[PDB]
Amino acid sequence: MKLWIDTDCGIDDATAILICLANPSIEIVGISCIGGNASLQNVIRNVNRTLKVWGKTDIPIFGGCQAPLVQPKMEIPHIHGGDGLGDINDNDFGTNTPNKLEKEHAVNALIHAANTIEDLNILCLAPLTNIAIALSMAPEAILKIKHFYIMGGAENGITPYGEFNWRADPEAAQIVLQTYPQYQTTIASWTLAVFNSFNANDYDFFNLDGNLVRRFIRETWKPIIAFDGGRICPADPLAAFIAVYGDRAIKRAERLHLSMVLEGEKLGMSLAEPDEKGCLVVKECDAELFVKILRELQDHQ
Amino acid sequence: MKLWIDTDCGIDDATAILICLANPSIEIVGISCIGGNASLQNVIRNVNRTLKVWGKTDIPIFGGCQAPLVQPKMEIPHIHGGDGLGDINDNDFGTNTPNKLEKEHAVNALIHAANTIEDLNILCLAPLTNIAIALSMAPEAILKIKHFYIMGGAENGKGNITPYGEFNWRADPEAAQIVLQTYPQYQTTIASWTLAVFNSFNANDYDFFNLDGNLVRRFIRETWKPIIAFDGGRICPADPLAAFIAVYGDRAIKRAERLHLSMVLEGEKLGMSLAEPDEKGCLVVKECDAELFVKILRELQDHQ
Amino acid sequence: MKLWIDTDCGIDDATAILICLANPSIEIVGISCIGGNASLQNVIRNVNRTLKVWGKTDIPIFGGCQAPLVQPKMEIPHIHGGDGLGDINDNDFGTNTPNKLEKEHAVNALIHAANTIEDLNILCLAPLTNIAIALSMAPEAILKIKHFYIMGGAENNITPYGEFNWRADPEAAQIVLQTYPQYQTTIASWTLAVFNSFNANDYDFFNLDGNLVRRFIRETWKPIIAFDGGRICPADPLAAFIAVYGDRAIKRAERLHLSMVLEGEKLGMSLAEPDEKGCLVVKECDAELFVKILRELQDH
Amino acid sequence: MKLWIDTDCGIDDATAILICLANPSIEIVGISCIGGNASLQNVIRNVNRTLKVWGKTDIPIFGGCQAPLVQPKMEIPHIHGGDGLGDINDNDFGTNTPNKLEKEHAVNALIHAANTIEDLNILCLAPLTNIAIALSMAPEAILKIKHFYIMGGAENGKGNITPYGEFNWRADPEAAQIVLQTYPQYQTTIASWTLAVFNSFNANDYDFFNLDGNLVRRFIRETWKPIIAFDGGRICPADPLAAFIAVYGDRAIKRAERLHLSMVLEGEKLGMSLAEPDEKGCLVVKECDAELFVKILRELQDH
Ligand SMILES: O=c1[nH]cnc2c([C@@H]3N[C@H](CO)[C@@H](O)[C@H]3O)c[nH]c12
Ligand SMILES: O=c1[nH]cnc2c([C@@H]3N[C@H](CO)[C@@H](O)[C@H]3O)c[nH]c12
Ligand SMILES: [Ca+2]
Ligand SMILES: [Ca+2]
Ligand SMILES: [Ca+2]
Ligand SMILES: [Ca+2]
Repeated sequence: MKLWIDTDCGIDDATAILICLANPSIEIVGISCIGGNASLQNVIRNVNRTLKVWGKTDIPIFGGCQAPLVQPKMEIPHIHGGDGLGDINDNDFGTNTPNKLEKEHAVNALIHAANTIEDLNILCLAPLTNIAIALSMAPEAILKIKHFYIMGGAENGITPYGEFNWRADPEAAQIVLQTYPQYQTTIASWTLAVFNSFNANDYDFFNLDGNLVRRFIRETWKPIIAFDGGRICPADPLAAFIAVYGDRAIKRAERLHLSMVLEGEKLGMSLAEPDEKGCLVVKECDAELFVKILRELQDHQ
Repeated sequence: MKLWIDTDCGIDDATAILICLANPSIEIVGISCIGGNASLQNVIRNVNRTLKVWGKTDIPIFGGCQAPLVQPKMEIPHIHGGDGLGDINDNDFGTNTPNKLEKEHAVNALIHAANTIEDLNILCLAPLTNIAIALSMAPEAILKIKHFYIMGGAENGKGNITPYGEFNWRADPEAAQIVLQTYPQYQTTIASWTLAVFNSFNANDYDFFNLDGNLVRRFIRETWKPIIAFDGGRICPADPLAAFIAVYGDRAIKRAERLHLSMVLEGEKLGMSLAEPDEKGCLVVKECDAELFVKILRELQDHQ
Repeated sequence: MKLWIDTDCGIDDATAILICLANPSIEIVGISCIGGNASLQNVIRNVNRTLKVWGKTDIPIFGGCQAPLVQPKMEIPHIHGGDGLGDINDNDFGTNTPNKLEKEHAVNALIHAANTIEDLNILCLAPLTNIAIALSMAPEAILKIKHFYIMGGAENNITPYGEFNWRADPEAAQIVLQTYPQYQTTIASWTLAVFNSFNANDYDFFNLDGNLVRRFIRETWKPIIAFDGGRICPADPLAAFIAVYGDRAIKRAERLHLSMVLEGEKLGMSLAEPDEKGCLVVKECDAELFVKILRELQDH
Repeated sequence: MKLWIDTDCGIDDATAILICLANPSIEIVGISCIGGNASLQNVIRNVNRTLKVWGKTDIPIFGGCQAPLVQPKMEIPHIHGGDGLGDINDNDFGTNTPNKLEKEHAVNALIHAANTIEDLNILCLAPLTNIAIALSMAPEAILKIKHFYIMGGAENGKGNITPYGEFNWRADPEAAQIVLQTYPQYQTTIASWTLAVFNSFNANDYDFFNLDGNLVRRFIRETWKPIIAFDGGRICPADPLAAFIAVYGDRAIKRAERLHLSMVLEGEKLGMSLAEPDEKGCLVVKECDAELFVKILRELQDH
């Protein structure tokens, strides 16, 4: 499976990228970077940290846009750390090295990849700002992409509070949801993250040592575990888990047509509607396989 | 003055491009196209028709985006004609020739120009689509642009396409909001629909859009004919007034205000430009030198 | 208890102010305003909004300085919406009315109050600028104040990032900490708030309706809950909770001497050192009494 | 010219204040006091002496802040004497009389003067604590001030109290940085410590600081006697040069470089003025008309 990754690489993005790196069936052809919550300069550095912590370093990193399309970024008190990646120490990992960054804008490089790579998939882990612009510049190119895997949205389960990716750039989410075919789109929603939430203190796979990747997992997740009683709502790792393992990862899903509310009190929320040609919105995951996948990426290779 | 022009080349767009074509102190470095008055393909041919009629086809034309940012499209063939240029006949002008269209997308073309052309200015005569996309991709690039001259909005709150919204900013309000909160409004000069109505002309007391004797006079007469009838004999030279201000600078303005502009992005007033006084906002032209304006429109039509 | 409140009234300021209005043992004798979460002008409006929704507008409101002492802007400008109070609609709350401002500067007013009010306590929910200036012009007046309750600093294992008040003006914080007696100071730290936070998907006390105050709390906190994964980090409300309810609110604290790092890579941080003549740094709170106090002020 | 003076009146302040008093086109509308060369309490006493010696005590005097904003009062090897004015005897000058001191704090009186007096200029001869605090409280008010004249700093990197940094800006660096980054540096002239050592006379080649015949010459002679003895008999008239520029305009200035100044509020070298070229920065006087300087220094001592 060929896969492009779009990320605002915070803590859970890095574990999601690591899930893809840990499966030999996955060839990551490029990683695009978008700002917003975490600054774009910080995202590019954190993608570099993740790839350097892993073995393979032959993946081009592209910087995209610096802000949502139109909505304000809404300043963020990053309690987990200012660098957007748990405030880890580069000297503890051997990643105090120059960051790699391609010259091409992420929008154009994504378009070229879409034009020149057959059976290209994309895993989107961030606000869809980069994707919406590429669909605007060249809808013919992005429509060649085989399938879309997106972390975003909150459908009715009650609809939990706190969905981030689409609320951060609702116009971009609408551009994606109105242009790329929803039938070819698979959603790992914030409702799914909240539904498969667990306490990391009941496990040990976020608190291991013995290799660099294990230390990375433990140190990046450390502040999230501390400040929230151990509770974890896995969003991006679940989206990578679904993109990488397919129906093996899915227990139940619902076909739903999705739209963004761009006006009024419900601005930035989503409308969902049963529709066999709509998004595949995953409802239940193989959680036993998910935590097994989380441990395996930290095994000695 | 090096100038970039972004147009949905309708009838008044083309007359604005002739104003810039007619002044030798103006260098048009490239023309970006966007849907609006008509569809993007019609705009591209309309610009080609305009350049061919004038006779200086050495200006690159770039195809922009195919739709607004988020809004559905808003073609008005009952105003600018089915082809966006008054449904003229190409045999009346000798423009039955292939159209020039460069390979590079207008957004990437404009970003490049802002990066390699010094003291670049832009004249924006159409919905804020190509420009907003380019400010999102490369703000550091587009902020290199010396000044922004934009036809759009209405500080009165009196629109055309809606009671509250001017067409270009109502056709893509998010794009209009993107420009107004990203490019420095202090380096931005606005020729609104307010200005277009205030400095409007009665086409049966003024005949400068009704001459023959040369190709330019025929082009201007035939293109403006359907829109003059649609307006009731009235001419609201919105785009030509914006080019007038960009080309002729201070001596084109009679009264202007410094106003911070912001878009109404929802509700029945979608597309409305709110205005409030601010010495760091946009120079919103209130009165143009109508006398010098008609003068330069006649001079580009003279046989000499 | 007579209480002065120094605030940059963002969203959690307004709820902290409501905790003081809801307790009959508390007499708010004056509210000073400083920039921070919002501009000084926006802070004055938001205090006016909070007092009007409650209904006890008989409180003087003074405007302070317009910037931190030495630092340039704010490390986190425009944090609680464009208006500083979650961009609420005045027409929904009936607060589109003339706002009250007093005309003496907030510094001179705090100096006057500390010189004329016996047993005056002060609650500081914002960057230490108004206080540092008044301490620099009349320390004789400010030291008469009975006790200081300050939201700020992050002490500690693990230290949560993002502390605003002392990072926004580290000189003002150091002025206060080395001039007003720390033994008469009680701290609700950013560490305490982070470790005493709630998620809207587990607790509903900021998602109620049925009267004006419940609507004010829900709408103000709404964009915080929406853009922070549901996380409610109630820093200023915890400070007010400690100031108003005292020993009932505190489960554990430590006597620590606090100073500011004013140079180097660690600019804006807080050095803590065990010291029985230092500030009372609250470490644990009665979370159950706190959630009930939040709900109590929202009763019909 | 309407002029407000902020002083830590040591010896060279008093001569500078006398420079302003001597010119009839200058209107001193108020003198604010701050700790520096000596205690605030001595500064208030030392301005009173200076006005009594001249003979015009109709100028209001305001006590300012008791300490720097952030820094400690720090070691003052009392070079201006124990009392701050060369340890002179009031019985020798007829100044054994009550002092005058206004009720208002200097910060509030400065704010009020800025809001109610047209075309007010300020002359700063001391650590800038009062001005920064008034800038903190009312930028609206202090920006109505036409021009700032400030003795302080050293754009050459050669201070006095520290090898880097001049006394007035080393004594309160945060306040000096507040003034620079809030009051427009283009409306600011600087008599630097570069300037005080540059235009520095040896006292044994002039007699303008060793005269009698009237009370003003005795005051000047007795107050400068200690400061002259410290140096190699040299005269680095820091304060008086600043007053000379503020009063006598362009003819006071010979060569002047527009430079943007900023403060090092950190590190082993603490309290120095970072100098860089800036057309919109301070007007740092580099050379003063020394001949005209000595003549007005003599004339103020006339009968
Ligand atoms: O009556 C009109 N209604 C809508 N659009 C236009 C235009 C076009 N829209 C813009 C004016 O709003 C201008 O660029 C012009 O090309 C002219 N007249 C009208
Ligand atoms: O040797 C000195 N060391 C420290 N301060 C001064 C001063 C005082 N400090 C300022 C010059 O540094 C000036 O205003 C003056 O009043 C003169 N000479 C010295
Ligand atoms: Ca993410
Ligand atoms: Ca047009
Ligand atoms: Ca606050
Ligand atoms: Ca002095």
